[PDB]
Amino acid sequence: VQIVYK
Amino acid sequence: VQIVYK
Amino acid sequence: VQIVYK
Amino acid sequence: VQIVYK
Repeated sequence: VQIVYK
Repeated sequence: VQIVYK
Repeated sequence: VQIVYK
Repeated sequence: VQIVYK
């Protein structure tokens, strides 16, 4: 589970 | 579980 | 983002 | 981001 908001 | 807000 | 493992 | 392991 890898979640990136950018 | 890796979560990044940027 | 709703992730469920069961 | 809701993550549940069960």
